[PDB]
Amino acid sequence: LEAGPQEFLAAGASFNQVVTALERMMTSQQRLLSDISHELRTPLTRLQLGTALLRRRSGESKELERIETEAQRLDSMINDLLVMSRNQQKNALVSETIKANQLWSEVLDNAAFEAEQMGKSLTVNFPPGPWPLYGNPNALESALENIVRNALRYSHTKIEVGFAVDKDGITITVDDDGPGVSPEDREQIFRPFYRTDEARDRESGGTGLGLAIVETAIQQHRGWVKAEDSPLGGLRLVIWLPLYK
Amino acid sequence: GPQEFLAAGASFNQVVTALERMMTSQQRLLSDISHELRTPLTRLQLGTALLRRRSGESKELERIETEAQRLDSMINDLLVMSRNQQKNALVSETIKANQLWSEVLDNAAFEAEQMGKSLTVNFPPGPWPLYGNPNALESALENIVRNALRYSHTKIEVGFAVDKDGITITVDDDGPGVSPEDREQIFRPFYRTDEARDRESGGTGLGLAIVETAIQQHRGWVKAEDSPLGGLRLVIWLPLYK
Ligand SMILES: Nc1ncnc2c1ncn2[C@@H]1O[C@H](COP(=O)(O)OP(=O)(O)NP(=O)(O)O)[C@@H](O)[C@H]1O
Ligand SMILES: Nc1ncnc2c1ncn2[C@@H]1O[C@H](COP(=O)(O)OP(=O)(O)NP(=O)(O)O)[C@@H](O)[C@H]1O
Ligand SMILES: [Mg+2]
Ligand SMILES: [Mg+2]
Repeated sequence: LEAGPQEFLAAGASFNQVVTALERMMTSQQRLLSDISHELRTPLTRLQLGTALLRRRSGESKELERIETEAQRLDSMINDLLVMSRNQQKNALVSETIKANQLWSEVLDNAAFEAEQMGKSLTVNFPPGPWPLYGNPNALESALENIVRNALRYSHTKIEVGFAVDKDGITITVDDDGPGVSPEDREQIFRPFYRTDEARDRESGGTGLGLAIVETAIQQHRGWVKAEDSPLGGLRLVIWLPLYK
Repeated sequence: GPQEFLAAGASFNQVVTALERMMTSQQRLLSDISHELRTPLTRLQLGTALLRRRSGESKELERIETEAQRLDSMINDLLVMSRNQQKNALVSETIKANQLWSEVLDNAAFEAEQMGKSLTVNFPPGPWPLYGNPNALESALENIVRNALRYSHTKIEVGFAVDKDGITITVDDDGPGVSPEDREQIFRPFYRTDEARDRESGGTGLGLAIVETAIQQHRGWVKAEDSPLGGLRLVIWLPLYK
């Protein structure tokens, strides 16, 4: 009931208070991570001046090449971590009651514009309705956007999005006709910085935070995410989220 | 009583796993990012080790190794404080100003030397007692002097002053200033002036936000002013310890 307490503040309090206290925790977690990310950049710049000065004095080396490319990996990862941190900030975390159609229509309309430009096709098999959800709108927008933007990239010609409602919740299914993901990699694709060796060769995306942002948002929103085989031949991503009443 | 828990027409068992997954989601993300950052660093460190084996010790290699060691500690912090953020940031120890900021200043001189610029410490910190989080206060000065190294044209100056009440750190640069209007704005998170957004396309704007936060949490103050050197003056004031 106190000053800076857990969700175990849940003992007595309403569900609503319970999630705002979680957001209180989350906002500081996001501040910790963005603060550590920002600071990691400075020993890295100094380290990089060190490698530069060494290459000047004793020239190129197998060992120096390793140190330089590892330092470069770190730089990219820290950059995408701050790109995320920038975005997750910029909007206070406030869970509100929001209707599925309002929440995701803009995402889908913008995805259609992007697809049109790429020369690919986006089909919405069944659109979202005024289905009541409870959560942070920006996190859930981002959750769908990451999944459809990934699909616009890895698809060969077509993308498909499909909504389904029930007394218990909403089921969002995204499909692509591009290459899939081997069944083994389907569990790992949700890990931060996990890219398949096939996508690592492409070099047209971030360090691999997209699906990590997705898994986190959806679990925090009392739902689930799954990667499956798509009937279109590529990847199927299924989001399930509960209904609020 | 008040609004109880509702996910769907689900079992208590499903309610508890949903609840566990919901609350531990951000912790797990942060510990997973820490593990993933650690592996290129461990590789980097084996590279430095293999180089020291082949061509021995060097001033340059020593720099690479100590900077790699700084990274290791911060990656460890992310992991350690991921789980418990209980009441935000709550650790503090007694530290002396000279110990706290000497490394920052020595490293700033190395960076300045590389940039072709000059750093002058008009008066250095002494054994002046402070009480707070050392990393926050290190970072607080480092951000201000690293800012001064970037935006200065040729010179940077750092000056310490002590009194019965507190410590006053003054940082100056001969580069462009900041219009009086933007001087309040510059401390906001992810904010950069339109002048810096031209010089460098976009970029982070967390530096002075980390500064304002750390100094306020440590019961002090920060100020942006006109510098006698023609650029920007940043003044940190922090209280002394009982
Ligand atoms: N539709 C898809 N088709 C094929 N592979 C995919 C698809 N979506 C995701 N993946 C794989 O899953 C990995 C992790 O997804 P993700 O987190 O979005 O990384 P990313 O898209 O490459 N980069 P980023 O999202 O910008 O950080 C990718 O690197 C791919 O290997
Ligand atoms: N010493 C300085 N001289 C001139 N302008 C400055 C100085 N320090 C900060 N500024 C301005 O204030 C803005 C915000 O400061 P800051 O938070 O440190 O961001 P940043 O230096 O651009 N990036 P970063 O510190 O790496 O996150 C900068 O983008 C500059 O426009
Ligand atoms: Mg992605
Ligand atoms: Mg800065």
